[PDB]
Amino acid sequence: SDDFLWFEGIAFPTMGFRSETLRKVRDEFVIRDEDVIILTYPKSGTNWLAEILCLMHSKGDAKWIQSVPIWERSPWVESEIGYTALSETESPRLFSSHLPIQLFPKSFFSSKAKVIYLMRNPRDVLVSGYFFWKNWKFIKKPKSWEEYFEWFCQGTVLYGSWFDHIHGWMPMREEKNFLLLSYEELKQDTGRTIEKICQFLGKTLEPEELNLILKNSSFQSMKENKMSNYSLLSVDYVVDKTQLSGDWKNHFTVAQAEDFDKLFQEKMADLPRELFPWE
Ligand SMILES: C[C@]12CC[C@H](O)C[C@@H]1CC[C@@H]1[C@@H]2CC[C@]2(C)C(=O)CC[C@@H]12
Repeated sequence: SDDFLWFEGIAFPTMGFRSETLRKVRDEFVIRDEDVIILTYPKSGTNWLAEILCLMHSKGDAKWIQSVPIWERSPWVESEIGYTALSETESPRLFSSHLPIQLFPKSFFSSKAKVIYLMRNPRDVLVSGYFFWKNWKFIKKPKSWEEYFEWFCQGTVLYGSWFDHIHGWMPMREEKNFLLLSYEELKQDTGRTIEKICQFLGKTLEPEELNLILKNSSFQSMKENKMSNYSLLSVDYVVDKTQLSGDWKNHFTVAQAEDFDKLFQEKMADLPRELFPWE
């Protein structure tokens, strides 16, 4: 039946989600000014950012971060457990969300809460997305990477158009409660970033703590996490236990990348070029 949980014109996973809830989230859910949400189009960096911040509160000690699945560390409001937990939870609070602007709880535009929106080069999101979602149980699947490429360049995928999703919050980049990051700068120099974060979030830590943090927060340490990699995720969620590679240039065919360039051009043309590190 459909193969996707359609809500408000947007594809959602069947398992672990619920329309009533996606609504119990927009015209019902209550956001506090002392809340933290990592805003991300799926497969853009959430897990990392999540760990980083998680490290903040733990001030380096990766003990916690290690023995707790991220969905628990930073729940997804939109999701059942996410909502279920988030609500029966004490403040302050931190959570993730892939929701496009228009689906985000209205109670946020009133409050002053702090939201971080880590944006990532779409081409790499397309790839990572592909492999990941093709191994996700109970949802339409592309018969071919050429097909997934088609789906993505039209939005016809989970959580809608990445273009859309971006165009949606960019106009909100200037608020004092919205910090816009990007994959590039989170990798090409994890230092700055962490600064802007603790800064924007309004926090400081010992030097020997910012030390311990930096350690457990660089790519390696990250792409080596048995939590930030899901690991022990119900086999019902994934089609293959092992699947649990490469840069978008190792995946985009020359024509594709080409077509995809005329795409970003036309589509993003109404925005500041400076807005995208990646070429
Ligand atoms: C797909 C995803 C949100 C899009 C992410 O960047 C990839 C994440 C994998 C783990 C999923 C999560 C949505 C909510 C789920 C379904 C849960 O509640 C437990 C497993 C969770």
